[PDB]
Amino acid sequence: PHSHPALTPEQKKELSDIAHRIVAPGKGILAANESTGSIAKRLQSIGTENTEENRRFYRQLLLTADDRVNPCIGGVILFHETLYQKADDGRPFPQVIKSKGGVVGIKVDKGVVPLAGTNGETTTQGLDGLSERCAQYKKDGADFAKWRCVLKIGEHTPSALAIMENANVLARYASICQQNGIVPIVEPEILPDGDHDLKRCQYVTEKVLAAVYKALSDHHIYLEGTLLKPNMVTPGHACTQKYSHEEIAMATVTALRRTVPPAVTGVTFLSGGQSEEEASINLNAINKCPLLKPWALTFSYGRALQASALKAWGGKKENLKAAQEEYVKRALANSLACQGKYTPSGSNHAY
Amino acid sequence: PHSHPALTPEQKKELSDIAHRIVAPGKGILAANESTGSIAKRLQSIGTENTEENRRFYRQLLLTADDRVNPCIGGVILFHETLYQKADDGRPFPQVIKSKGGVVGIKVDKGVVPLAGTNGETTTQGLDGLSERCAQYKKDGADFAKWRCVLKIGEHTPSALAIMENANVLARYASICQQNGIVPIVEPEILPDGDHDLKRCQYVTEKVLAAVYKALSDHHIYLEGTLLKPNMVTPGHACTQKYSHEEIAMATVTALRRTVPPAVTGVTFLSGGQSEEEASINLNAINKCPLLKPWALTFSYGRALQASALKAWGGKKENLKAAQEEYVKRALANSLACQGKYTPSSNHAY
Amino acid sequence: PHSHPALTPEQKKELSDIAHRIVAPGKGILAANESTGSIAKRLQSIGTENTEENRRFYRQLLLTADDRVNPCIGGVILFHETLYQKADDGRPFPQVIKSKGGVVGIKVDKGVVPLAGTNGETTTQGLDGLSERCAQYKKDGADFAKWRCVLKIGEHTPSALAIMENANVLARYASICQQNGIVPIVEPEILPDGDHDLKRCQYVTEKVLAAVYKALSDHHIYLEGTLLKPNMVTPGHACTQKYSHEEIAMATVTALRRTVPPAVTGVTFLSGGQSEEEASINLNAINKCPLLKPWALTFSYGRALQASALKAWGGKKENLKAAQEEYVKRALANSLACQGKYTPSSNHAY
Amino acid sequence: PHSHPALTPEQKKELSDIAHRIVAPGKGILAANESTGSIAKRLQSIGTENTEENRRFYRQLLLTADDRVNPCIGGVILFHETLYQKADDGRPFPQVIKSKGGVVGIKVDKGVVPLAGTNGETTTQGLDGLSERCAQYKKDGADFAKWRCVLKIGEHTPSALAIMENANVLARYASICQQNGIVPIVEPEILPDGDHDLKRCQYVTEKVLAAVYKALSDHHIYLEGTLLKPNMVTPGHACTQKYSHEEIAMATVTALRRTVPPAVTGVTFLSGGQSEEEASINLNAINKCPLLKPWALTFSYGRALQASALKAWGGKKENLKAAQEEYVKRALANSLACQGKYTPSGQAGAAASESLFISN
Repeated sequence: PHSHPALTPEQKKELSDIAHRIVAPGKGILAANESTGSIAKRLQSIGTENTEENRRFYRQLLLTADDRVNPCIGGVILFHETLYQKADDGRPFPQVIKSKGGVVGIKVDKGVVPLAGTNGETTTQGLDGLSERCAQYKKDGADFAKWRCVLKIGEHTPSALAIMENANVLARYASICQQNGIVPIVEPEILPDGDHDLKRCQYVTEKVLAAVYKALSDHHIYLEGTLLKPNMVTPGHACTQKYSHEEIAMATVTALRRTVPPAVTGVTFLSGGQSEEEASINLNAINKCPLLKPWALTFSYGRALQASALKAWGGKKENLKAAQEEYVKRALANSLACQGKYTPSGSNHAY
Repeated sequence: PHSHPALTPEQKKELSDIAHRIVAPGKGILAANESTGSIAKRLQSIGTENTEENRRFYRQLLLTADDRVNPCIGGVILFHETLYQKADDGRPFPQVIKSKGGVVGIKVDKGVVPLAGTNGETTTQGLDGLSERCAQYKKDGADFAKWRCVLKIGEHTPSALAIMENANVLARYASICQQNGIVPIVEPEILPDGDHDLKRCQYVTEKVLAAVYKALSDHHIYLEGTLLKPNMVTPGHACTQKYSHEEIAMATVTALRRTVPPAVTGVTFLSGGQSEEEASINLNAINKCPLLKPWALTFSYGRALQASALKAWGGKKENLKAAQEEYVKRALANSLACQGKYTPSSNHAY
Repeated sequence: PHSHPALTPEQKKELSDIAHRIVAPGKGILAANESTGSIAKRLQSIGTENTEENRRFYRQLLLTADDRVNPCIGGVILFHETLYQKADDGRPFPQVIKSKGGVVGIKVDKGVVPLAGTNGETTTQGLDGLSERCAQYKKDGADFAKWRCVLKIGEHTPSALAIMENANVLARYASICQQNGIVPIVEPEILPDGDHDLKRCQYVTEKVLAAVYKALSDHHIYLEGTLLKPNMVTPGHACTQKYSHEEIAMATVTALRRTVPPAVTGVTFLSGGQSEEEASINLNAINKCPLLKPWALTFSYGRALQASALKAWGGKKENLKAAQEEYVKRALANSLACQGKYTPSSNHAY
Repeated sequence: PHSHPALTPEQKKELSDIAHRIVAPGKGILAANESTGSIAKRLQSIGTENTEENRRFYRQLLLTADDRVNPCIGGVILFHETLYQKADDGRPFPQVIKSKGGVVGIKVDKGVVPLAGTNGETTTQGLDGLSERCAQYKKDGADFAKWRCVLKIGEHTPSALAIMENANVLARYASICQQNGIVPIVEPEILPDGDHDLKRCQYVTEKVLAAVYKALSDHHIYLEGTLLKPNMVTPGHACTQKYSHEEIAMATVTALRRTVPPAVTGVTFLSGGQSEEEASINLNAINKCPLLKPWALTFSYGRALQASALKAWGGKKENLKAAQEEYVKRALANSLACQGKYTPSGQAGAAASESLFISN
């Protein structure tokens, strides 16, 4: 019942200011933190060798897009490797990102691990030496981080243990980050896999987020200095019943309104497999939803921002312009979407 | 991880509509649910015998004030006895309240009890047969209820047990209420007793509300069909350090923003021993706080709406008009306060 | 992190002494606490009008059984009504029970209530005014009490809410009891209904008991002054796989060993629908189980001690001695069973 | 509410068999898993240079004591470095340990880290890549592991958060260990630091253990395949009120009886700064405590088994036999203590009476 301030007023101000700049009106996040193993399949989808130079060239392609993306990109999440690479002109990538008005982010978790005694459920590791890593990343230009936990809707999942454990590890990660001037993006992703319907996803999301915020509270997390990266509430991939973007928006916004304290600076949705256009339309519908929303509702897209660019590039240098144009187009669409101003041209009691 | 809908879309609508009517813009709650015991000292101070007729008369005095209070009062909380009494014109009090555009509320808890193994901490009882009681109160005109839990800031309080237990019982009470079409006002009051400062009260308030909402989630409570009746965040009653109404407002709004989901329809502050003017001024500063507030921030005052009316009445029938006049003045003042339109005459530090 | 003794050394000794007397070697509990409604079916099966007189006579029949039951019965659980009734010779039933060497117990819960948002799950009510009731019961002869929570094994049950809520209410009941010199029998019954197998029951029993004891710890419960009344670990009633009594014993003892602290004075198993002979044979196997058991493993049988007696009686006073003989036989059988001396004539797999 | 067996019957048998061998009647654990930074002051006190060779030598001194310790030592906890060192004869230490009938253990936690927002409280790290580390350690001779969590008694500690977080990480560590055939020793140490009395320590120990076992249940831990390494229940090191060995034993056994499920195979007490003689005497009293104890109550001493040895060695190779003799003496005494058959005479020596307490 006694307070022992985890953060000073100055530390809180820095964390809060960073969080707000990332999700400022019209801005979202480019999630380009795919690891070597993760970026492997993506590079082969266009028949390109998975070398460090090709990964540098590709990341450079996205980060050096023209000034049209500047007002669209509030932040860029990078993988460790990319944080220390440089553009052709010799500029460190984080410098490139900042010069264009973006805040630099760094993925810091070390992947999921199986939870014994569960039906294929996992938790996420990466807390060991995390404080030292955050201190170093901060010094090297990063101001926010990302940690991904994965939950799955199934027969007996997410289980009580999976929910409690993932919620608890996120809080620890958030706690260590804030001690080092790093704004933590809390990502409790509920996979869309399965034949469950919209209300099932909404129910689970509601229970997951309630657990997440109780954990953050127990660990004394400064919410104004954090961001939330949740899945949108949608039916399962194999769901037979069809839903409109308006229903997906209502279910998503309702789930958030029932669990996310208004103190949380912003919600940056993951695209989780949605097509580029689908992810944009949904985000737009979410922002159009006729319910009060006390936090910024924007994007933190990986696939939803890179699909076309990757394809347009094909691993050929001559395609650089064509590839960047594709990325710029998605950046613009989503910039409008997080403001509910997107257009193809450019009963809540039932929830 | 499986849903078994506690409420149908129809029941949700009913609860949500009720909650919104109670806290509609510029409206607040008159808490006149004092038991014979708590009202005892009130009437005693004014040398008035605590009879059933005197209590009926006094309640009548408040409930029948002129229409000027209509836009100020969204709801009135009554004690069992009063829910079944009638005004001089034969009109039962619930009807009197409704005809004035107010929703009828009923106190349902059965008081605090001691938690063994704690330093004077308590939990609250009253769950036994609560479902049948709610169904009957609903039939008799009540659309919302009140249940009060009490927590205290001390050397070792509130303890983990007290927070968890009080949070859990509030959830049980809320669950049973919603099953009977009654909007539950969740009241986790943290007493102002003690010499702790503003930051301490904010800390404890944040921890208690986080516990309350996690409990309500575990029990499948429909937040849109509930109201929150918390203490404002203020320094202890005996704190040597002094603060401004703006600091109290900032502390209060910050604590709420960090713990109360936007889905909660409204927050109805208890006065907790504050003077009538102080309660209105703080409520005003709260609504003027330069932070986003996704819920109505109004009042559910007992003492802060009756202090002057009770003294003006003095137990004399010929002082009826004068007594009501004082109540109206406080109703008007607070109606303006919950909108930030009342005039008596660096948030990172929180 | 700071202690505020819920009990004094004297209060502890009293509770521990009572708890130990009830489960002394060779002794068990006769659960005769059926309410008018729960005993209705039983009386109907024998075409006997459910009147206070017939109930009084039936209870008298059991309580006045000959001295052979004395070393078999350490305690007797009564329903409120019976605690205040007298034998034909005028002796109050509590006095009759005590004159035969038994401790008097009383049921104090007020039945189960539905938990909104769950698949037919429940919690139990009865805390309101419990302290006052316990003090009164203590004064009137009772030294221990019983409170029944009910959980069910199903596709989604018991849920996290049900397990948590039932464990918490059991802890509240336990605390209140100990504050009044009453030994609480904690009964978290997991129904045998369903087609689940033995390992499913064991898993669920382990999870429920782990929850029960964490709750008792959180509420500062003096374990040495309590008793546990759990279900034995068995397959569901509709399960098609067959098991031996040795397997039921191994699963039951393994589950208890993994969750019940050694400090718990005793485990008094409910018969939960098992026949008289089955309940005795299982209790026997449980006591002969190779594993080390730090607590007494006896009975707290209702149906398993009355089946044959109720039938031999048929509501006919002429069958008094025939009926009592049946009860006496089961009392003797179970006394031997709780010692592993009854005869009707790879633990890593758990 | 549905089961998904974390372990097969075979895995359970292997884990249970290991746990029982470590705490078999009369047997205890030698805790020699001090890190270079930890064993630094130890070697410093005896003017011994903290080199890898000196550490290797000192560990060999303990591990190669004569056969009299065989019946006394059920297990030996080692530090990563030592697990891969060899004795003068070329034999890997794990083999030396096994040849003497002991089980090899390995310390796997990566130390304590501060819990933000608390009054100097910590949690412990070391879960990253623990699964792979355990599989490797297993292949290299280790059959059990140790992970240390540290809690402190104070005005506001241990806090609800510290208790919950530490109990949770211990459970994660135990879950990963059991998945790799490694028996985890759960160590939730409540420091003796402070002026609190006996009942205060008992109260805190009871709350901490209840939290630890609830977490272990939540994480589906096989208790029979685990060991508990707790602090004995004693007054604070600065407490004015004095207590007898019988009272300490009573408080300790009572705390354990109210929280530790009978399924737990054994409790291996940490000496926590107690002198060698004090640790042995208390363990003896604990085993003679009248109350029923469904689990083996033995030792897992670090300081309490090495105090006299270190002093007798002094870094001098010529004092090998002298040093080992002191170790053997403490091992024999504790072997009897964990059987409630220890009765000091007066020859222990001033080194076995010195307070091995170290503030934090």
